Amino acid sequence: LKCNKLIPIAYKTCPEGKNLCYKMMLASKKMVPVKRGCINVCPKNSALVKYVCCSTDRCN
Amino acid sequence: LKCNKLIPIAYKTCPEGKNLCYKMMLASKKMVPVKRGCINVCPKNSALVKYVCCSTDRCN
Repeated sequence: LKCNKLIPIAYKTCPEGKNLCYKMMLASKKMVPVKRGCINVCPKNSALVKYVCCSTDRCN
Repeated sequence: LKCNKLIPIAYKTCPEGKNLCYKMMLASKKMVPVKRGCINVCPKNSALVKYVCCSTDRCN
């Protein structure tokens, strides 16, 4: 699918096995995103590094 | 992991192998939750049914 990059005015198309989109935010205040892309599996949240996944074109 | 239920005033703890929280919504106009729970993997999005996964207590 199509997934947004850090500055989401741009997006990438995903390699096979990259069936998911995701956000990577730092708890440091309020979820400032620090990574955005295509993922295979939705990553588990750390105390400060949060992941939020979706499967629709440029949703992240 | 603690995940919210359909009516979010409630939440449930998840079994093992069920490491992420998720919201299941209908695309039919406003984005409306039809399911909420604990899950294995983040489910891929259908035309009409989207899913957003997270992993922090009661993030769904």
